Amino acid sequence: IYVRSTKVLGAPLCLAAPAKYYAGYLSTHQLDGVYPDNWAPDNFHKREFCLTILPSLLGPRTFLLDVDADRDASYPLSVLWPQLRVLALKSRLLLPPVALLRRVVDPGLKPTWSADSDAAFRALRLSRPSSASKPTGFDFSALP
RNA sequence: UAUAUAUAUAUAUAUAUAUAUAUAUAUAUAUAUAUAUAUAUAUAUAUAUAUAUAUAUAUA
Repeated sequence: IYVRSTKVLGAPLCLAAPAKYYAGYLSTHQLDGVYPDNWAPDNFHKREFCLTILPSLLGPRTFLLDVDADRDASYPLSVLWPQLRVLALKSRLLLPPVALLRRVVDPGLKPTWSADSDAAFRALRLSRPSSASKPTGFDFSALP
């Protein structure tokens, strides 16, 4: 899409032309902000599940994750939480986080077909065998 | 009364000078616009040099 303003929503915003025309018409930080979009695209892959912060029409193949905790007050879309939750509630579309670990998805606890007794379910077994020599030998700000 | 000469005044004509007005041209100054050149600053691109990082190859 071709636009005449920076304040746009829904798609990555990049310059149509080389920077020489926009220079003077725009300033440094403004000219800087579009750089990732100037070469924006990256692929998306067809696995079993895909999480997303982008809302969508709740339906037979779309679910709302319920964590049973207060939202991020600073996160701009937290205001949508009530409307989304009630719509999911009235159609039984909430998913407790534990459901994600099962081989097949179902909203519920203590299902018949699964005893939910596996090392994957036991959160107490926190393990960190892998490594990448990364600068975060530990990130002491992240706490499980 | 007359003639001739000289001086002064007045009128008319012609020439020149000066002042004022109007038109035209040229020169100079000032302002504004446009173009070109040069200098300085900033941004972007390209080339070269130096430094640092990463990857790959070879040696120890």
